[PDB]
Amino acid sequence: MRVVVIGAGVIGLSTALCIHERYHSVLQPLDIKVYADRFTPLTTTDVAAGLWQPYLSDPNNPQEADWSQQTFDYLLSHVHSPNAENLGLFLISGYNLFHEAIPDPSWKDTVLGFRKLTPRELDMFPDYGYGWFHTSLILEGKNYLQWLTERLTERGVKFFQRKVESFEEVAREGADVIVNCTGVWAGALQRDPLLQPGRGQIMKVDAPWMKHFILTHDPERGIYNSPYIIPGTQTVTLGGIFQLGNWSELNNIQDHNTIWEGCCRLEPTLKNARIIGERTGFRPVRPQIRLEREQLRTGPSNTEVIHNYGHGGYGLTIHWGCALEAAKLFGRILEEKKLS
Amino acid sequence: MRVVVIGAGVIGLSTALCIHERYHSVLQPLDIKVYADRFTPLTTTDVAAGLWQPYLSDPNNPQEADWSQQTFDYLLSHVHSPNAENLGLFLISGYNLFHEAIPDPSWKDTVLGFRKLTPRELDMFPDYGYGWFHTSLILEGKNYLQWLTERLTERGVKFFQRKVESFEEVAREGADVIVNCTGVWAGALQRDPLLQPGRGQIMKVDAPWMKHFILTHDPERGIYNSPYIIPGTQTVTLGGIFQLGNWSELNNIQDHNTIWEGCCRLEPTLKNARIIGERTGFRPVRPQIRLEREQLRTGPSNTEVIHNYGHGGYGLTIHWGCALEAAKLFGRILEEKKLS
Ligand SMILES: Cc1cc2nc3c(=O)[nH]c(=O)nc-3n(C[C@H](O)[C@H](O)[C@H](O)COP(=O)(O)OP(=O)(O)OC[C@H]3O[C@@H](n4cnc5c(N)ncnc54)[C@H](O)[C@@H]3O)c2cc1C
Ligand SMILES: Cc1cc2nc3c(=O)[nH]c(=O)nc-3n(C[C@H](O)[C@H](O)[C@H](O)COP(=O)(O)OP(=O)(O)OC[C@H]3O[C@@H](n4cnc5c(N)ncnc54)[C@H](O)[C@@H]3O)c2cc1C
Ligand SMILES: Nc1ccccc1C(=O)O
Ligand SMILES: Nc1ccccc1C(=O)O
Repeated sequence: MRVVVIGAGVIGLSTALCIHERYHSVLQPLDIKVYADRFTPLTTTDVAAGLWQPYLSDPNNPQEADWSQQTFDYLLSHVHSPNAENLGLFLISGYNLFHEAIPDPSWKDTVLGFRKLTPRELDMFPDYGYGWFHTSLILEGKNYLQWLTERLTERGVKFFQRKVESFEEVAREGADVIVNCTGVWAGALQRDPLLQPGRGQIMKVDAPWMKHFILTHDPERGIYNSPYIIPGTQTVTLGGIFQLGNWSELNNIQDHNTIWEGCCRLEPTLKNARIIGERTGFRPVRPQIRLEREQLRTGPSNTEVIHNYGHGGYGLTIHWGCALEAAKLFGRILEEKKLS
Repeated sequence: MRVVVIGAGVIGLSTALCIHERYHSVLQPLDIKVYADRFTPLTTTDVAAGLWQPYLSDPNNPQEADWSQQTFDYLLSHVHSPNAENLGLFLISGYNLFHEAIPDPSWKDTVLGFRKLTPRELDMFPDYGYGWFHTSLILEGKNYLQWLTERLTERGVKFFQRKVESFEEVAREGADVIVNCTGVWAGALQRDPLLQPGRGQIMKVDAPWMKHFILTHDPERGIYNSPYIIPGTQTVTLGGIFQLGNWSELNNIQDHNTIWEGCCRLEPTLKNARIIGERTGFRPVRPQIRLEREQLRTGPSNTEVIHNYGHGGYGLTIHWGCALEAAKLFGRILEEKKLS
């Protein structure tokens, strides 16, 4: 059986590994291949800080809460392993800050030690009057992609750089299954009007003394459109931009100013930080993740497509649960083709 | 009025600053001079991680509980100030780990969001069944010493490098008040059987992924004699060594192995960290801090001595309350000389 995974971000790579880790034994030849037009450092995944944190509001598909819970348990059980440094994984605590009181998130029991802030803590942030504190995880995109690439490579998975024009292009050349993990670009392979870019711009700064994350939220400006500071392993991420439907992959000087002014006000110690660089990325925004089978009938025998895209601002937060689900659907295909 | 401060660690310098800040406007010839045998890089302060945390068990002098509170509030009010970086001051959270239930310490309401560890947090630590979590502060000794020196310079305090044989010697040269801040070496000037060296050895490691402090405690082995990991601004401090009476200012290979093996069991990710260096210091251990006046009968007249030493393993934690106390005592000497 021939498998073609399109996409080399966290979704593409993690899905390919799961599939292989779960079916390499039971299957005759299991030939897996990855096609992507962009790799390891030029993907959306690369731009992400890698904070584990779902949206505050409840998901449209309750199944998404499980996928996140599963990703958190997976990562947590590997956090104190000697290899964690290479994945870019570690424990991190921090603030969520609000102007007004708001209900507890549904994930409050997934994170470590969830609590509300205390008056003395709130005094440090004059502009905010309510908030949370908890311990979570960071999975740094760049590093995790590299780790996944190495794991897959020693599993004899082959990588090809190419832009796919259509599913048929791939089916025509021999694929039995196609796993579609194309992110914000999925619309180019099949009409999906529900799918939109949530453009975001972030800054890398050098401020080793920052040990906590600080996320702020403001309903007037919307999700991830208010200042945030996220320490990485070497560098610190500064953000605050979420523009729906903007496809411009270019650092905008005015957005740069919004980041810098917003973050310095939150944390004045940043005034003396060193700016290492800036990048722009596209959040695959969709009312819910498209994780489903589609059979592509092409005359005699047809080929199987598994869609896995539309993880918006929570692809790292949820990837692993999604990969198991994709692996689960792949399994259904095997028994249908009678090969359990 | 000629003042002589002996000692250029955290106690000497801070005390110097307060006295100068509090009385320069009400005294016409207020002359201050610091004498020290060792400066800014080679003091015990330089070797301290700079974590704010008192001893678990209550202080002998209850006044010490207050001096700690004052220091914490002082430092807290300065954390989000643009200059905090210079001082090496910042917020940090972390774990205190025990093998059994232990009572809440006095200082539970001083630190930010104190709470007990939850079962899931304890699962990350196999050898420990109880613990706390909270947010505290780091004052990097090396950096603060450097800051203090700059403040004193611009205020016109003069520094001299010389080892003082006796108070008598200093009184002879015309000093009206001697401020005695001589650390563990205080007994060389005046017999003090209660003061003993608490030798300590630390390791600087590069492990930027460490965002929390981890302190372990073992009742058998004693205070600061179990592994600990404390992230600094650029570097991570590994320790776990407290030996009473030992005067050897030399790194011990066995002590080294003890630090390293203990800290790797606790946090396996360190196995991959690169070692920068290693230093030894002496905690000025005393049943309680000596902070008091003593009239020294030297000739026809008599010179005032303010002692301020014996801060054990909480010199950084407590330095600011102490310095204000020493300034308070300085105020009395002034009313009595009729010059208030
Ligand atoms: C600024 C920012 C910060 C973020 N922070 C976080 C965070 O802290 N935590 C979190 O959980 N999530 C975060 N996210 C979201 C997360 O990064 C994304 O949801 C995640 O990267 C999506 O995975 P993926 O599908 O993008 O893989 P992708 O990045 O989409 O991989 C895409 C690959 O597929 C290829 N491709 C696309 N179309 C085709 C085609 N037609 N033919 C061939 N190849 C194609 C591309 O060349 C590319 O190489 C953040 C996003 C942004 C923008
Ligand atoms: C390994 C380690 C880690 C620590 N970590 C922390 C921590 O995380 N938090 C915390 O609060 N505390 C900590 N401490 C405790 C803290 O470091 C000390 O209590 C503090 O440094 C004491 O200040 P000081 O009196 O030592 O100044 P000192 O370091 O003692 O300065 C003394 C100066 O006086 C001079 N002097 C002495 N005698 C004479 C003389 N006769 N003539 C002339 N000059 C003389 C010396 O040359 C020296 O320069 C730690 C200690 C150690 C050892
Ligand atoms: N996904 C996120 C998680 C935390 C902070 C920012 C983002 C962001 O997408 O900008
Ligand atoms: N004063 C301290 C605070 C925290 C951890 C260790 C120490 C120490 O003296 O070794």
